[PDB]
Amino acid sequence: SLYRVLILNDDYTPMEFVVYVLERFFNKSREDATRIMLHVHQNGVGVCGVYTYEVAETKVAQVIDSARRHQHPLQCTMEKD
Repeated sequence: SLYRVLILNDDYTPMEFVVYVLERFFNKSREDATRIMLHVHQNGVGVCGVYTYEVAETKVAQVIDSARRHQHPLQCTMEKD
């Protein structure tokens, strides 16, 4: 059973940081990171990647840790895929 990692839109986190997160933690190409960031901006939520449960939890935690240490409120969660 695999799990999708999601990021949520907000009106505080810079677009460029979201792209950075997608490239750093989810192995996204520049183009794919840009498109996912924009999809989240437009739709409120988007999929970052799909992993086993414990790896998805790891990615969520790494994103939250990174975001808060960069002074951004970016929300990240996971759901069964």
